[PDB]
Amino acid sequence: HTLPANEFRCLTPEDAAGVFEIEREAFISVSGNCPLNLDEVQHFLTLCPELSLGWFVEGRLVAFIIGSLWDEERLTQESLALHRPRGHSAHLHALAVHRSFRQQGKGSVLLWRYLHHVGAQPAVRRAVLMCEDALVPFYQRFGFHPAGPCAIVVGSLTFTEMHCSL
Ligand SMILES: CC(C)(COP(=O)(O)OP(=O)(O)OC[C@H]1O[C@@H](n2cnc3c(N)ncnc32)[C@H](O)[C@@H]1OP(=O)(O)O)[C@@H](O)C(=O)NCCC(=O)NCCSCC(=O)NCCc1c[nH]c2ccc(Br)cc12
Ligand SMILES: [Mg+2]
Repeated sequence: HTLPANEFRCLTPEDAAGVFEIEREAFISVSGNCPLNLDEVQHFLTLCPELSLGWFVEGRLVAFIIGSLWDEERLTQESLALHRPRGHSAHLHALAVHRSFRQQGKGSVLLWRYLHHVGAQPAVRRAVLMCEDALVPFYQRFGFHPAGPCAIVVGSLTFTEMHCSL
């Protein structure tokens, strides 16, 4: 009978459109490319929805994290489009907050909830992601440790790999 003020839940393929719209402004508008295109988000939201998390305000998505499992120490080009069911690493492919809602704890809150949520599942022993040099200190506030240049290639941008033990 009503839209909740704030709702945190795992995503489903139907949320595919919403997340892509957020990415268009968060990533594409800034680099001409984005972590996951509509098909790649549907993919992960189909095989591993439990590895995703979204914040909805009044029925609209305002923040999300899309992940999958990985089974290797470091991230590689192929990990970009894979889900290793037997992996013990939660690979965060994308983390973004809607333009009109940034700078007010949302990202930090979603990330901590995500960490505990995924860390609830005993199989998952670690969380990994790629990030721009300027966000390294941000992720360190969460227990992540810089782990050198990430091997993954994307246009001309450079990334530092971050590893967090759960
Ligand atoms: C970074 C987030 C998620 C944080 O959300 P917020 O709700 O604003 O965070 P808050 O909890 O309010 O706190 C924000 C803190 O982070 C800092 N911060 C936020 N944005 C930035 C920025 N652009 N530069 C430096 N610091 C920043 C900020 O200063 C603040 O600290 P403060 O308290 O001292 O002011 C938000 O700004 C956002 O959605 N930005 C746009 C998307 C983004 O940058 N996502 C994260 C990237 S790392 C994780 C990730 O998804 N990596 C994939 C890599 C990748 C793959 N393919 C690609 C193609 C293109 C591009 Br480009 C990138 C890729
Ligand atoms: Mg060039």
